[PDB]
Amino acid sequence: ATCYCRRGRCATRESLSGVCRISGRLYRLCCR
Amino acid sequence: ATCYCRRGRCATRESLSGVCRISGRLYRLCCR
Repeated sequence: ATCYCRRGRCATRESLSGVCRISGRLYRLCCR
Repeated sequence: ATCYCRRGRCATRESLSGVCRISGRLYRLCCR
């Protein structure tokens, strides 16, 4: 898989698969 | 599965399942 750490909702083909924390801040983990 | 984006190796109890990407950074995607 390749996932993207996003602050906005996941892309249309992505699934929310968890969270990332980067510089203290949570991001959506969006995977395909 | 519970997945984490890691700067180092995946935990012994996790599997390398891909990468996590944001602008400027790459991480291992590590899943259980």
